[PDB]
Amino acid sequence: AEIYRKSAAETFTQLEATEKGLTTSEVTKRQEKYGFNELKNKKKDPLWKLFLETFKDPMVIVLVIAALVQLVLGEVVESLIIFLVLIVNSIISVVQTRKAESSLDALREMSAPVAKVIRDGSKQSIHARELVPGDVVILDAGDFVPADGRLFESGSLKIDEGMLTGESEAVEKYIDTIPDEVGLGDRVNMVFSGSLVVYGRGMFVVTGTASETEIGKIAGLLETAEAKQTPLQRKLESFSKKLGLGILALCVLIFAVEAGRVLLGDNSADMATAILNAFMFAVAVAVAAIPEALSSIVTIVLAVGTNKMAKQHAIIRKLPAVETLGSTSVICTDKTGTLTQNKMTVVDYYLPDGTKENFPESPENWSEGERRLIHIAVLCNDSNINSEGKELGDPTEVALIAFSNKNNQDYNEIREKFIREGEIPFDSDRKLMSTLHTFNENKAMLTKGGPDVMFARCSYVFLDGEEKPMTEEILAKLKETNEEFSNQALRVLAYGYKRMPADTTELKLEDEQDIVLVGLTAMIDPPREAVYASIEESKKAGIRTVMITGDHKTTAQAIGRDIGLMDADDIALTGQELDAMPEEELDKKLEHIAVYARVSPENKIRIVKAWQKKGKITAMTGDGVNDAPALKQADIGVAMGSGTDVAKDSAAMILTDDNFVSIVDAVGVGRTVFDNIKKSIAYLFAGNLGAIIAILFALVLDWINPFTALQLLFINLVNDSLPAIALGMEKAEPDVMKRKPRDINEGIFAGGTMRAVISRGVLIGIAVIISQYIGMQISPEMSVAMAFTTLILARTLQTFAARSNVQTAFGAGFFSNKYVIGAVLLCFVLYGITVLPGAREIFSIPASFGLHEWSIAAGLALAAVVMMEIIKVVQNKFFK
Ligand SMILES: [Ca+2]
Ligand SMILES: [Mg+2]
Repeated sequence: AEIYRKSAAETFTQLEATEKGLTTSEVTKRQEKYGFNELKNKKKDPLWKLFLETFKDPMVIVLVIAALVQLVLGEVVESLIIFLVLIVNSIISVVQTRKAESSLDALREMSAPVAKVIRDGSKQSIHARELVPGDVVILDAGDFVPADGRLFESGSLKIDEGMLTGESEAVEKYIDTIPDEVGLGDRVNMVFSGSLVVYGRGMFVVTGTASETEIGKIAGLLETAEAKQTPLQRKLESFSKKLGLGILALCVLIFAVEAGRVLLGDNSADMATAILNAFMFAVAVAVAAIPEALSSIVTIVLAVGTNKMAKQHAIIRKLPAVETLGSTSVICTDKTGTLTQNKMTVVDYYLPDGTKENFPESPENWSEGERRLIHIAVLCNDSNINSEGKELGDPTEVALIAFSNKNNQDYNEIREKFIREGEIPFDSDRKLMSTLHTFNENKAMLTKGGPDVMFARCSYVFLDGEEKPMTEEILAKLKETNEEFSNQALRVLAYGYKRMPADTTELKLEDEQDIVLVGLTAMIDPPREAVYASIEESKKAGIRTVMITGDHKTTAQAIGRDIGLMDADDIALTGQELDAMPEEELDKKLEHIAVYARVSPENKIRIVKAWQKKGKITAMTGDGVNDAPALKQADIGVAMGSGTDVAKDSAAMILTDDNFVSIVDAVGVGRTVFDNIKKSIAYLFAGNLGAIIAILFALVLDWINPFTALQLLFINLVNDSLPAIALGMEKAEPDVMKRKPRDINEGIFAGGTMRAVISRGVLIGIAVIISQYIGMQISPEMSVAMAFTTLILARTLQTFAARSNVQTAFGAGFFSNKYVIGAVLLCFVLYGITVLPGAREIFSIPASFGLHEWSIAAGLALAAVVMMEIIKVVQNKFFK
């Protein structure tokens, strides 16, 4: 910016320096007033018990204190079960919040940038945190540029600038003083901090050592510190406490028979302490109706979803948001590095004949000119693939070796067969590089370069025999094949094989005369193969996708056509067009275009804001600083595993393997988490209402109260904590995909839940009431005890089809979930122990043998379940 307009000498006039040396007379002083290089002193678990952290949501811990004031004066009377159920619920929550695995990789991402620099006229390797403005620092293909600056020494230099602004192909570097560019960085020819150099030699004056750097300026947009809530943070419990509190208001009128409420004589003049019993039954009813475990359910169902992503090399942070990827509808992407592999690979070879479209593997089934094209493509390289595959050197030569890997013929054998006989390394001004080798013991000249440069020098072409191209019908074919490749946006390279006569001396600068052309190699950064299926899965899932990248438009059109995103009927859209019209018309054209090219990091904010503004939950995936603002403005951010540490820290999802199908897997676990969180609470809410109507029906006819305070705590202990948690582990529901993303305008009150729990609660109420009326034969220990066991049996047995709203409890239901089987078994045996313990016998004193009517009561409980079963048939029938 601007620095480019002035020369390399005028730029340092403002910034005190001599471009060389910079003794400590200023370095030891002005660096402090200038500030330090690093921005990392910005933005960067206690777990003493961490159960207090869970003790901050609306609780019953204050309510349970009132239990002691009534439980005192009796050694066996005291009931601490309500106190101890909640602490156990927190214990499982905190241990499942730990997940036996922390948000690791926190120690993995270490920058530790080092720069080889000249201080006080001496050669050293000073830490990048100590670079001073105006400093003279050399560059090589073993590190990256540590600070923004202006180049002084220029030759055979290009850098991988695409990490911060998004050109897949590297940009060349040379000294220039063109003032009339924009300043994005695609042509400024200025070193931008953090960018990896390709190869060559670099030596530049360090202009900016501060947050003023372009990478630091990107963090200036990150500096806004945008903190928001989670889309599921809306709390229906706030309405539930209103309903629960209202029941308590009616509950003090439930015990209207008391002398203080009956307004009648014939009873004790004093109100007879039954208020405490009424108050005891009131809070016990209230704590039964209160979905206390619902808050604990949220943590457990989310933690396992994060744990499942940990086995897919998709470790994530910010646990409370994993269903967001399940609820998204539009996905923002980022061409460079995010879809492409950030590794240039040759995908199409063309020869003037070019008979074969796929390069044959075994050389025995090759073509005639294919050998020469490979030989020049393996010998005219400056890279090397070591025993691990380090790909040291320029990426284009790595693609040539990658081509040599396709045929299984390693480049090392040919490089060993003909080591070298002298060569002219590539220089920026003359885009050519020629290497001399031996063919059938005869010295041969091999030169490679740009397409049009060779088309000016393609004085011969050989595929079966060397001959003049007559500058027509073959040179035109080179023009049309170069043109279509440019239409495909491929950095096509042309290769030539010249017959050096007999003994060859050193190759002079002008030896590429009468160079016989071999063929053309077309290379382009290809998208990862994982994104092919990831789109067909997303396309059928009703999740729209848009690609945004600051690369050139021609590349943006080529990709997407290979992915299916491009409409193939309209031109792509560029960032400058957004400014041409108001943002409301941008919303109009937002849905009729899916590719955006040449967009600033701020241009990503406006589009991602518009997607959020239209009510669709958006997600941003990318690598590099050119994506950090969009990640935060998106309520869910996905950082590529190979991106800059700025991107990984800013976003909320990391894919260490750099896989892309994990996003679909993260979508699926997010959808299942929402269904589990929408069904686990549906089960407890439905059964809790069944208890309410049981009390309510006894009110209208003033039946004996059908429940006892000690058992309300017990049913809650066994049908509000364990079964709810187990249902949160519900198997992968049938076709969790193929469903359009859940509408964010609808809460848990959607038809799928309310139109089911309402019927579910009524069926419970009918069952328990029948038990009371059947139990009306004897009021004590028969009318009140018989109803308790039916509710416990009915409540814990209807979980069979509360496991899934699609799969039948028996037709498609099995012991698929060991958690629900264990929870069902544990609550069953625990109740079975406590019905015939021989020590307590809340049931009638005759227990475990006077079961002749316990069968019908148990059968009555199953009758509701089988009547609940036909509701499943109703779900699967046409009557819906
Ligand atoms: Ca409860
Ligand atoms: Mg990128």
